[PDB]
Amino acid sequence: TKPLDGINVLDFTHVQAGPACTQMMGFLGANVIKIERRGSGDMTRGWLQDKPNVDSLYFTMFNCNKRSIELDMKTPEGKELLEQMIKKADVMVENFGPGALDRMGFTWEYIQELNPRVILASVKGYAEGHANEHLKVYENVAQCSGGAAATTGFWDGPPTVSGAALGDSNSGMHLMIGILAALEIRHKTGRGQKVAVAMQDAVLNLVRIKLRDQQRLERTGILAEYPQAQPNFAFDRDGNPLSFDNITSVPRGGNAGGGGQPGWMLKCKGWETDADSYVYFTIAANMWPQICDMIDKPEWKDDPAYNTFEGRVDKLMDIFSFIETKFADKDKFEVTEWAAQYGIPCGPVMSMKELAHDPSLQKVGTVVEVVDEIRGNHLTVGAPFKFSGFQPEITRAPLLGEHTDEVLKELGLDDAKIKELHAKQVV
Amino acid sequence: TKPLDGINVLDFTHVQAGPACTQMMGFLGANVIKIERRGSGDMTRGWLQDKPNVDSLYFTMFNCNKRSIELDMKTPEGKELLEQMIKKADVMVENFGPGALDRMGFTWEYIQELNPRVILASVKGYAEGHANEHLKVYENVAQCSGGAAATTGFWDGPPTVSGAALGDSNSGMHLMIGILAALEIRHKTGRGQKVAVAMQDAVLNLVRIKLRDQQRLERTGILAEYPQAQPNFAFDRDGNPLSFDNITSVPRGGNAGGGGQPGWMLKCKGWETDADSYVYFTIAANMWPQICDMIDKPEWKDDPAYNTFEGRVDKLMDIFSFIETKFADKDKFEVTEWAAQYGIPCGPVMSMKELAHDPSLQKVGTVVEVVDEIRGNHLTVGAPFKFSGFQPEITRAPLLGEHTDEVLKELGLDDAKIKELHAKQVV
Ligand SMILES: *SCCNC(=O)CCNC(=O)[C@H](O)C(C)(C)COP(=O)(O)OP(=O)(O)OC[C@H]1O[C@@H](n2cnc3c(N)ncnc32)[C@H](O)[C@@H]1OP(=O)(O)O
Ligand SMILES: *SCCNC(=O)CCNC(=O)[C@H](O)C(C)(C)COP(=O)(O)OP(=O)(O)OC[C@H]1O[C@@H](n2cnc3c(N)ncnc32)[C@H](O)[C@@H]1OP(=O)(O)O
Ligand SMILES: [Cl-]
Ligand SMILES: [Cl-]
Ligand SMILES: [Cl-]
Ligand SMILES: [Mg+2]
Ligand SMILES: [Mg+2]
Repeated sequence: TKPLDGINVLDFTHVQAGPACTQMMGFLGANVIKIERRGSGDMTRGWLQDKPNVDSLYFTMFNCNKRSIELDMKTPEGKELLEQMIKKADVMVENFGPGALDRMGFTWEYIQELNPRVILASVKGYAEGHANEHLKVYENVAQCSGGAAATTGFWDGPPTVSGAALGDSNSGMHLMIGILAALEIRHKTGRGQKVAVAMQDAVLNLVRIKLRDQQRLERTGILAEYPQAQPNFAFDRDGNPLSFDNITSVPRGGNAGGGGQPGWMLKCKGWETDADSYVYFTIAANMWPQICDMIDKPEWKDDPAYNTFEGRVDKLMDIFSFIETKFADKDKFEVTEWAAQYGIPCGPVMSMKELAHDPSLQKVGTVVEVVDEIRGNHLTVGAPFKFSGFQPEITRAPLLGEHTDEVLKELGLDDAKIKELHAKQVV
Repeated sequence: TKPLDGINVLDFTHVQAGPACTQMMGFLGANVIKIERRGSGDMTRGWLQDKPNVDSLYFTMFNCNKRSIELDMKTPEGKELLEQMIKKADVMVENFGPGALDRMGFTWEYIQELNPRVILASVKGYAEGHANEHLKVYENVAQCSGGAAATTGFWDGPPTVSGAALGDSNSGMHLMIGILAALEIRHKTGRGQKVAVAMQDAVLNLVRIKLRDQQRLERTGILAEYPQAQPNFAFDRDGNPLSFDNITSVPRGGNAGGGGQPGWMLKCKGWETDADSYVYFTIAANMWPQICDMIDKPEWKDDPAYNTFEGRVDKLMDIFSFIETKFADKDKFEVTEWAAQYGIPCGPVMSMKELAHDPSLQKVGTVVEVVDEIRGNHLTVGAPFKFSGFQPEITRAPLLGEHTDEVLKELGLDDAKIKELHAKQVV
């Protein structure tokens, strides 16, 4: 019915990457038990709160479909409690620092002894065996490590961070592939495995297209689809010309097409006061006649200076600036509608306000209103994969330690034994 | 044992999103049969070739661990071949336009009729049910649709695309989670499902943090950690101080942290001639005196308006401007090690030439040199998930129609039938 019905997940994860993974597993039916430290819990509970003493949207948008237990794991009685939980678990997920889980006496070797079928899944900054294996890494450092910062932004500006979570959430989704892959192994062998994703590596996987460019750049000396390939277009902050004559590593291309065909971010009406009043407009090679029709340049259809990719290289940025002139009195939706008539790939820059209140995204289950009778309802992002015979049922994030007694009951413990654990301050 | 050994994948995909999913399935041991159009095949083959009449790096880096068959599906004998293949398939993957397989006679109900166990996996632009259900979307258009472009870049510049493939490869990785999930459903129900990932939703999943920020902004009217919330720092195009007074949708924050822990991108030695001579510097609350030890400012530990997040989030660009001054004579690696002495989270902007030839990444199998005896060797990105009981074996991408007869012989067709299919121009 739901993909991960009956999968028990022992969840040690905190902050963004790990919780993203286990929340999505939760959305697909997994039984997720969140192990948190006493008093404070996941640090996201108290970061960027919109209301004092209420769990922040940081926490609640990453921790739906979970239960929370409190546990001091650096105590003898906390360690025997884990062992019982590990024996019930199908998957153990963690994103502590590199040596953290081993130094608690729960090495992969010992975990295998406790439960032969359990999968250990971890997110790290860098892969095991890497020179930076032992480093603690945060979102933007991870983007810098994996090639994304170097290849994002403008030639005359700094390396630029992406607003998308290429380090954290991306690494969590990659780990989900790892976990589900290990579940498929287990069907054959009957044994669990260890799966690990480095944030640097998850970033690199998405920057594969720029490793393509690096090799083209080495082999040929030029990237013809880049703005710097147009003579006399790009300059540094001191007015020096930028060209591929002197470029040996993949440059920042502004709003160039990347893995798509050539494109640019073009202003629409009201761009001076509206930060998101833009479209992205693509010049696909086989759509040049249609573009010529749209912008009333019939003379450009038969001109070899304009009618091939190769002819347009010395003037592509001039072509985009001319096209942009046609959008000066039209908003982004009107431009997108106009382009659609011609079959030209083109779409608006959607603001976060526009996305948060879009009826379509709520219709399809991608933006979801979570019912939270304790904190008030909030929006979250649902499952991005849609299935023919399954619908996620998203439910609110747990309060700290809300299910501690509930899970101890399930472990076999009776009332008196729980009373002792509370008294010893282990839970 | 590899996770997807024995999984037959009937692969119709082209360009990036679809092929990234099936390649990665191939890396995990899947049997990927790439259906390609006679005489031309996947568009990437001729897309920015570095060598005339040799398959491009775009093709080779997205199509390793696959076999190629040429097939004319708009013929009666071709449809008969496809039906035999669909009966052997575990997963069918496509990124055609809406209704393409329907128009070839292969609706879902008919696929189910041929094979009740087969999974049909699709990438699309917008989710089924969306108002933009049929708009064409690729890479940067999808980045614009899902909120990433709006929230990436600078307040006084345009919405900015990520160099990371937030649209294409990210959707492909998300589809891989969907496919593995549908394989888990099948273990219980014994039936195949449809699973689909829309590019917009794949992008939205990674901008969950900005949907958090949009709700915070709506609820409180301000985002305290954003540059626009700092005392006279962000200036609009007209050279006047910015603030959240007229900001109702999540703005662009340049190189800010994007979470609970502030940061900025800082220049290192050689930045005027080396575009990637930078470090990212993160102020994490749990090592603030450590930063004060490195920066040699002991007055800020004692000062209450410097030692806490609430106190420090109005001196913020004043602090980064200061720290950058003493990286003036040091390269990014020297600066990173100098910070690492004090346990500070500081990391270098890695260029693509550094990443392409980094020994560590090749040691861990994240950057892999592919032995390609036909075209000459090339680099690619490997599997970002590392497993304890399994190693991917990456093999070169197929020539067009290289495995046609090999695949036909597996369907059980004789040498007479195969040679007349060539003569009939079906394969
Ligand atoms: S997506 C952005 C975050 N990046 C990652 O997910 C990458 C992996 N995570 C990390 O590198 C670190 O976890 C980061 C996120 C950098 C935070 O660093 P911390 O300073 O918080 O270091 P740890 O997370 O490893 O935690 C420190 C020690 O605390 C112990 N601990 C946690 N929870 C408990 C409980 N419940 N009970 C007892 N101890 C607990 C950890 O074991 C760890 O122990 P050390 O021995 O001190 O390492
Ligand atoms: S990372 C972002 C990357 N950006 C891009 O990819 C932008 C460029 N993309 C494109 O131009 C198109 O998306 C391409 C790659 C050309 C794919 O277009 P389609 O989705 O239409 O796929 P096809 O070109 O392969 O199909 C065209 C029509 O022909 C039918 N068809 C496909 N393959 C075959 C074979 N082997 N045999 C017979 N017929 C085949 C399709 O069903 C399709 O039919 P329509 O009914 O016209 O849709
Ligand atoms: Cl995230
Ligand atoms: Cl495109
Ligand atoms: Cl694609
Ligand atoms: Mg050069
Ligand atoms: Mg006209």
